[PDB]
Amino acid sequence: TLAQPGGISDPNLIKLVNKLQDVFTTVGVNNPIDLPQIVVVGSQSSGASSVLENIVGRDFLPRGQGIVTRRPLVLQLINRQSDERLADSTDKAANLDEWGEFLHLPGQKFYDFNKIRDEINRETEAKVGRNAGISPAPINLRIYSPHVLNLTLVDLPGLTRVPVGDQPRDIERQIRDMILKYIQKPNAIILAVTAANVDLANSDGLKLAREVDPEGQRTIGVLTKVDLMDEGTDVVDILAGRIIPLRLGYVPVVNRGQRDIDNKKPITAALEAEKAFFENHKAYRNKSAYCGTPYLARKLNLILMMHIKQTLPDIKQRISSSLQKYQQELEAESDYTVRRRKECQQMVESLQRAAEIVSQV
Amino acid sequence: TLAQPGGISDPNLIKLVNKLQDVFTTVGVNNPIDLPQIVVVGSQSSGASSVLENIVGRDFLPRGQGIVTRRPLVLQLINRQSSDSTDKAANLDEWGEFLHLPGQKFYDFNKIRDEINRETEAKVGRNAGISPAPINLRIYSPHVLNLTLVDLPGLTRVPVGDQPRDIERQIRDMILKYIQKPNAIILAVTAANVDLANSDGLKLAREVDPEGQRTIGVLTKVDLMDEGTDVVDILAGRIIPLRLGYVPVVNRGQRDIDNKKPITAALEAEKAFFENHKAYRNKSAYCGTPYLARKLNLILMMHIKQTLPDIKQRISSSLQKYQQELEALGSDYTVRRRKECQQMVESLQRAAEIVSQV
Ligand SMILES: Nc1nc2c(ncn2[C@@H]2O[C@H](COP(=O)(O)OP(=O)(O)CP(=O)(O)O)[C@@H](O)[C@H]2O)c(=O)[nH]1
Ligand SMILES: Nc1nc2c(ncn2[C@@H]2O[C@H](COP(=O)(O)OP(=O)(O)CP(=O)(O)O)[C@@H](O)[C@H]2O)c(=O)[nH]1
Ligand SMILES: [Mg+2]
Ligand SMILES: [Mg+2]
Repeated sequence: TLAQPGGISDPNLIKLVNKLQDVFTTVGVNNPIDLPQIVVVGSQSSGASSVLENIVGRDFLPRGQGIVTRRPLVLQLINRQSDERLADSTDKAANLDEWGEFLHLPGQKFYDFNKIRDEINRETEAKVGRNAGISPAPINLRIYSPHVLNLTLVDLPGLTRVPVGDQPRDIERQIRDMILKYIQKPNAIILAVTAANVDLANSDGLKLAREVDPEGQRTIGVLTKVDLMDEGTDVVDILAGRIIPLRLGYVPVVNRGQRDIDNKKPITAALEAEKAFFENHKAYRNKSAYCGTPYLARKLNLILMMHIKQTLPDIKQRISSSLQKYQQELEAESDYTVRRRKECQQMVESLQRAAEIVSQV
Repeated sequence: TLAQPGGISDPNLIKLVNKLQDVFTTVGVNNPIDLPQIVVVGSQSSGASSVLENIVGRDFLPRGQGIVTRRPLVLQLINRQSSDSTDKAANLDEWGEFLHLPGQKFYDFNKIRDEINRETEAKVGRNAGISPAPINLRIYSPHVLNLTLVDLPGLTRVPVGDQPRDIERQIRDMILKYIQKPNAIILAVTAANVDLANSDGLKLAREVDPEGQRTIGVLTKVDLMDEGTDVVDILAGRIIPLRLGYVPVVNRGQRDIDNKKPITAALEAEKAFFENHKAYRNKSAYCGTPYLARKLNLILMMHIKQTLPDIKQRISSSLQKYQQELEALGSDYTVRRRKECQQMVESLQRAAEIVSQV
């Protein structure tokens, strides 16, 4: 189950959105909650696909050596309330409440997230072959679950310097222009991913994020590969804010190495290895709870909570002003007058009830 | 001493060049030996300064964390036959002189290192500033060629400290100055712990050497790779191929630098790493500073030998001319003249002999 306390699929965050959708319906608004997209951006092989996969909480994105992500993967998470059909699933988490559908495969359902991964590899090769070609044409994936928000996440090819295989001379500009399409949207949280085993000032993720978000208002820095740093080096000076500071700060993570991927090590054991690495390192033992994938998921949870609560002032205003109106209108008699007193009274009670639910956030 | 068999300061290479230069000057023939400059280029913190240091064979370049090389270091190695130090290799035959300190001599290569740090701070301070103004260093030794080597600031993407918004273009323009020269070997330095497609060293090298004819890829930090990864596919030529190929190396890590580990122990650690690694054990002769040194030695040897046919031609045609003049003389003036022409013919014979041996 993709339910994960603390993260973007925190049960309380789902409960909050359902409660507000019930309020909006009774007060007569189409739900105005506009959740930002989450977009990962960095140099090629910074570990972007692994960071995005960890936020979703189940494996489905191709990860490996060489050039892997060669088309945008636009994932729509869609909230949907709810056996032989899982005969020869290889996915131990596979269940009838959660599946994927690809736009390019109408009516096919993937309960097995390994098959989602296989399909992303196949659809990539169908359009751009097996010699490093890249296309801006997105692969559109929807994932249905009772435990997710209505939210878009984007995985993107990494920025490169040197064309390989079938890539043209100007591949760097083409990947730069493809990425700007997704992060120029003011409603986009930019996860600027940089490998900790390169100097931060070489980060293409940070350079691009600073071009479109110079105030650093929707950019979180992610430092991958902290386990691969030269002995006695660390990212503490970056976390302490002394080097390219970001308003929203940086989170160091340790994802699976290529040996873990080849050994098919599961996400849960990878999360436990990451906790142990940070609790046992001299330099990260201090405030170790601010290290790792769970802290990045928490940062995102809080931003998403700020977006939902950002709507309440406007709503409190509309509730009280329509409450005042019906109370004034509410000052033997005709079929009209009796019916209208009843409708106005039913309305007053809903707006009281709505006002109560909004106060208790 | 800085003499190192197999590298750019191979004693046989020094002997050969001095012998030919003595011939050219004694017989009146233009010296065509034009040795390329050797220029290191890469991303900031790829390990460029350490690769250049290892080619010279004694420590003198600032290395460490953050932005370290912040001005060009143009080193002229100059061959010179001889007549309170903290440097155990210090000797009266080998010293450095900086243009900006005229007539000061540094026998202690630690002091050379200290002076590069001080002259860097004097012009661009201690908050990451960068200048294209070179620090000009000459190193005098009986054991070196007349050879120019250049260390350069790394290419960066994001300005830090005092750096201006357009620092990337300024560093790119400063580097192109040195590698646009067709007579430059480009050492494109890339950390092995990033995918080669991210190499700024290879991107810049490809702008001036698109055919990849004068570029050696150097892969540093092979000791820092993700467990079970290796650079074998790059060494096998299957990824951005270069005529002159790639050399993997392992330099001192920051802990080695903090512990002041000497160059000799670092070269022995590198040899053991490659002899003992699953992926490199059968190919260890193609690994390390010594293989990079050998590649450079061989290129230099090809340039010297490439000139000899043209030279043999000019020597014999000069010999033919003096022989014709001498046969013209066949009275105290006449006898002196016959002797001078005879002495001249013998020089060119002798010269022709010495060149044929090679
Ligand atoms: N040791 C270690 N290896 C990591 C880490 N994160 C990712 N890797 C390794 O880096 C490689 C790239 O992982 P990946 O998620 O595919 O990176 P990416 O940036 O998406 C690759 P592309 O840009 O081509 O899509 C894999 O070999 C993976 O195991 C990390 O935190 N630690
Ligand atoms: N483990 C390991 N660390 C390396 C390697 N080469 C260099 N380092 C480390 O990388 C850092 C940079 O080394 P340095 O030689 O100064 O690199 P650079 O590219 O010249 C730095 P700048 O671009 O700022 O001048 C130092 O901490 C050094 O010890 C290597 O092969 N292995
Ligand atoms: Mg990827
Ligand atoms: Mg340097």
